[PDB]
Amino acid sequence: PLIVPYNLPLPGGVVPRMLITILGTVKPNANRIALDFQRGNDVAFHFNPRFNENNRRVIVCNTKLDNNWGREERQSVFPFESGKPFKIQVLVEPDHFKVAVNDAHLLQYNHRVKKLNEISKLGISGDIDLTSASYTMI
Ligand SMILES: Cc1nnc([C@@H]2O[C@H](CO)[C@H](O)[C@H](n3cc(-c4cc(F)c(Cl)c(F)c4)nn3)[C@H]2O)n1-c1cc(Cl)ccc1C(F)(F)F
Repeated sequence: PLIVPYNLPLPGGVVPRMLITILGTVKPNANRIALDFQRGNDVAFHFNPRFNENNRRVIVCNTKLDNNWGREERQSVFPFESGKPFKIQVLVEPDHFKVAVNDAHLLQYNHRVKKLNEISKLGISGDIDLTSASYTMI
C-alpha cells in the first residue's frame, strides 16, 4: 500500500506522452478525492471529484496561482463509486491533460500553466486507499 496523501515526484515536470497510472480503492463512505499537479505551492491542475456538492456528484477542475483559484471547469459524468477499486490514468498531451477512469475517458483539462517542466509533483489526497502511483513515458 501507499500512504495517503501521496506525493508522486515528477522530476523535470510533465511532458507530452507521459502516462500517469494510479491504482486504489475509494473508501466506503467517501466524500471527496483530489489530484494536485503542483508547481511549487501553485496547482497547475486540480482534479476534484466531489461526491456531494449542493446534493450533486460533480468533478471540479481548476488552477490555483498565487493563492487564488481561477475559472472552474465542471462536469457531471462521475464514475467513482464508494468502496470500489479504481484506476485513474492521466495522459499528458501537448495542450491538455487527458483523464480516464477504469479505462474510460472522463475529461481533459487544457494547460493554463504552459511551462510544463515546472509542474514537479503530483499530490494524491482524499477518501481513498492507494496501491500504485507511477508514470511511464509512452
Ligand atoms: C466556493 C468553493 N467551494 N470549494 C472551493 C474550492 O474549489 C477549488 C476549485 O475551484 C478547490 O476544489 C478547493 N480545494 C479543495 C481541496 C481539497 C480537496 C480534497 F479532496 C481534499 Cl482531500 C483536501 F484535503 C482538500 N483543497 N482546496 C476548494 O476549497 N470554492 C472556491 C472556488 C473558487 Cl473558484 C474560489 C474560491 C473558493 C473558496 F475556497 F475560497 F471558497
